[PDB]
Amino acid sequence: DISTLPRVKVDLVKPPFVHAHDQVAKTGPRVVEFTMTIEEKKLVIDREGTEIHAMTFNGSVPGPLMVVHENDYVELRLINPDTNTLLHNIDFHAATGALGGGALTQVNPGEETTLRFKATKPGVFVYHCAPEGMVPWHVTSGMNGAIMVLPRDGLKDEKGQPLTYDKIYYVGEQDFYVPKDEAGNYKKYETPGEAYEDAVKAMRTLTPTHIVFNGAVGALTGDHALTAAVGERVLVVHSQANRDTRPHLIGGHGDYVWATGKFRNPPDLDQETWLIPGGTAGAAFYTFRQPGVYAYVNHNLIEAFELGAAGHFKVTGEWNDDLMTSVVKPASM
Amino acid sequence: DISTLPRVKVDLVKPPFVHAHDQVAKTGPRVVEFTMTIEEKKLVIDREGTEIHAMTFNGSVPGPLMVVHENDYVELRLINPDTNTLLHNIDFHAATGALGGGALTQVNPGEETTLRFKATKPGVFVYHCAPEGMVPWHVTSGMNGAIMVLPRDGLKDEKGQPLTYDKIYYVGEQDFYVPKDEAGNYKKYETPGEAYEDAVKAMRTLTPTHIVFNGAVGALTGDHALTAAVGERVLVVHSQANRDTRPHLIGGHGDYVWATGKFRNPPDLDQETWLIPGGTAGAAFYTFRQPGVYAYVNHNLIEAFELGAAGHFKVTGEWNDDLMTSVVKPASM
Amino acid sequence: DISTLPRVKVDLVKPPFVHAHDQVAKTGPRVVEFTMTIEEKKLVIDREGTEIHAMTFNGSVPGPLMVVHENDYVELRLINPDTNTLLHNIDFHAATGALGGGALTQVNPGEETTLRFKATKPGVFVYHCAPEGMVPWHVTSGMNGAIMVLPRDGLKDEKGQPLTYDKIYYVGEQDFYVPKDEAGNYKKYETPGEAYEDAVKAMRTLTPTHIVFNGAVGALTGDHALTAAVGERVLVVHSQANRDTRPHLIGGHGDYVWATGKFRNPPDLDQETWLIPGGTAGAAFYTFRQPGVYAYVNHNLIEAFELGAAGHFKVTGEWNDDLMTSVVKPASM
Ligand SMILES: [Cu+2]
Ligand SMILES: [Cu+2]
Ligand SMILES: [Cu+2]
Ligand SMILES: [Cu+2]
Ligand SMILES: [Cu+2]
Ligand SMILES: [Cu+2]
Repeated sequence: DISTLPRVKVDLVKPPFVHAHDQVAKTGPRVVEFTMTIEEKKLVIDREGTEIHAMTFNGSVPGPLMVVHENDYVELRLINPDTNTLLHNIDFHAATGALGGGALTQVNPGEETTLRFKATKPGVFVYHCAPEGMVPWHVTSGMNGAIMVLPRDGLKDEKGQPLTYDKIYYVGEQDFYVPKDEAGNYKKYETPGEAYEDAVKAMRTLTPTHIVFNGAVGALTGDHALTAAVGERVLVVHSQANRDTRPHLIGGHGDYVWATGKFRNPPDLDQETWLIPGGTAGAAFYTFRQPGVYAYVNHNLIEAFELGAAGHFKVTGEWNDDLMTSVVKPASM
Repeated sequence: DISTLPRVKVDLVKPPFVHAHDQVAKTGPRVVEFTMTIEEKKLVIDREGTEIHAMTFNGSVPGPLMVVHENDYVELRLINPDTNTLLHNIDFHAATGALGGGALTQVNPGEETTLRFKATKPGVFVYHCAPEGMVPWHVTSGMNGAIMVLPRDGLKDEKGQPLTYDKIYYVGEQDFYVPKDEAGNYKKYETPGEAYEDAVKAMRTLTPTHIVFNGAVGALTGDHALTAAVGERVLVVHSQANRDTRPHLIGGHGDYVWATGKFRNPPDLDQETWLIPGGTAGAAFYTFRQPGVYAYVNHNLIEAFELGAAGHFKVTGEWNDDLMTSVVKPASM
Repeated sequence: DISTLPRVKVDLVKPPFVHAHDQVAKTGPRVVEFTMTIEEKKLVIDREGTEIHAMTFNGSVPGPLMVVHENDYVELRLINPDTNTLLHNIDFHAATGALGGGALTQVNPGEETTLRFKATKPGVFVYHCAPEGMVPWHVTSGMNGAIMVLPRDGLKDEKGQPLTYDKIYYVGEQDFYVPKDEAGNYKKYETPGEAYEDAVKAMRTLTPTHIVFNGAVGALTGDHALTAAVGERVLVVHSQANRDTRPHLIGGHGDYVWATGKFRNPPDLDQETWLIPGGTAGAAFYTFRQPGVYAYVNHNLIEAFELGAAGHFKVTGEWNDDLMTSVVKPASM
């Protein structure tokens, strides 16, 4: 049976970008093959030069977004090169059995493995490393991403009418817990293992030191802001593998939102802000109507503006005065 | 076009009360005009006399609830008198473009401005101050309120049948982060600017020192409890601009609840408790069936009973023994 | 009227197990009688021997799950024996009036009382102790449980088709706040009253020291794991009386989930993780398709793996290679 199915290999891209795919399936079920390489590396996460030992899927935080269709088979080749120091694995919330695949994918440095699972449920799911005994440490070190399982006939609104996006971006939100000394300065370590003991004490406080989008404070700002034009329909996938978040598009809305990200449920309409539970991926669809800069944020404003959970969208087009206008510009009373 | 529309001026009232309005629109689209004055002031928030420098819209925490209908135009005149010390602005989650209006409304002390926006989506939304670089500080100092955009034909249940409330109250929940000395006593400052540096460190802990309804511990209790009678349908609008909350009416339920507050979605039925994400306003409708005192609370009971998130409802009418009755009054075994 | 109704007495069982009942009602409305005895006792909650003074309903944390049908009358006899030291009461979120029954059930040691209330709304609700002035202290000491009010015709899916479970388990999640000394070691006390003052300071930090299922770290693991077989439909009721949680079944899904637990609402489909607000009970239905061990967890992985919020399910049956298979077992590159 599987023997007889067609197979296509897909090369992943760096977040916030997503690999090429079809919204509405043009072929029947296939075996979609992906390859990911584990990369343990130093990453500076803020302006002051704070550095951490990140554990990544393909060198990025978050790992890349995989896109398949309902009932396709996902075949993943996972490589943990000998240059790494730790054992890793992968658990797909999209999969059924063996701890999402975690129990079948344990690889020490120098090993690789190939897992296959059937994508039976449509929606966006989280995938993350989960080694027995060090689960939270690997997850909060940036070792998580997401996979989107699109219905074979694309997305639909609450009335069952088609929703087609022109652009899609993937925003992975990460909570970090950097160990501190007595005065409050962040610690620095030589290898991941040296950090271990302190990492555990830092996590138990339940208070992140940083909460960032795409691995660093300011990662999606300035020259890296997400782009769009007035009239374009944009799908924004957002994941949080360990902690709750509440996305909000400043100056806009989530016209159609699947906060818990499962496509067999009708979406929520006109959301100002929505709650994505830790350990979940959600998706919001919106059509831009005004040009300018928009701030995309986690709406606990301290987490957004003090801790790093903020990104930008710079949109082009003509301003619509019917929607909004300054009647009297700021001036002396 | 707008030139030709009728205009009505509306005078706002102090929360928990709401200005007069029609549920079902009796006229066509209008330009609804409001005026708000910014007031920086000292406020004692608890029993022990803890004082803070509140930044308010119209002198209250939360700012007043504005009520309009879908497709009306909201025209707001914002005044920042010369007696204030800081720059402020306003961002409406209900609006489209320019950061909800934040980028078009920056006024220094002594200035005013007039913004107009079209209310295209029905529901309850949050509005708040959001000056570049000091967003969380202004929001957590009480500078936020809400606006309700009612469908032109009023509220409806999941089956599309009309829901008419007899009373409406607005509950604004506020998380405060008062700076403390080494022993844990709260600090006091002369002006808002003197507090700034410490405020930022207090917020980063992510742990509020107080969480209150209507600006103070006990604000909605005793002589200030909300009132109703058995048989009255009450709509309770609740907002939280920065942090999640989970409202609950002790001894009652939320018969119809729009937890994320957007009226084009059918409401959730018979809720015991519901989650309102930080940066959102929600609404719950209930019909009183029993008389007596009810406690309205944020259901993290530590936040409610230790931190200040608790209010009362005292309802009049006849007791119904079919619903509840004490068969054997407390007595010695 | 009530005089004329039939009455059945039901003996409760220890969580995670549930007392015998009918899903679809075979008789008409009845007066269902229950008896609960309050038990103040020492409980060691972790591996290191940390001990607390738990306040329980029937000797367990959580208290037992009561199951009735919509429109039955619940008659509870509550006994607070003279061996206890504190005043207690009970508030049912399922009931209407008198603070859920809290104001009608105050019993000092040596007293008992009998309350009756009509179960007008279907769903799973939380019930908990709530004495004026010490509400959070009694709740966070383990004094809470849940009650399920089933529709007279059983559970249904979003299309109104019947959902019948073969097994049902009750998982009560508890956040504990154990006082610590300067070095971080947990304190020990002789009686509940001796703990009081310190308990209040510990709770105000808003950071639990332990978050457990069924009263202790590891309570639902090893020889106590929940059991099932491939093909069995399992309903898992989960409650959290004070704090938000986000359940997740590792290696599985929530096929039908009522996150806020009210049965008149259609369930959410294919959830990976769902949010249950503090002060609420929810229910998830799932059909096992793969054998093996599954970890049932609160998906903030620090709370799950560091703090104690983790349990197991060991399921029997044949492995399905179509759903999942290891194509290449972990080996040297
Ligand atoms: Cu790993
Ligand atoms: Cu997971
Ligand atoms: Cu301001
Ligand atoms: Cu905002
Ligand atoms: Cu008690
Ligand atoms: Cu309660």
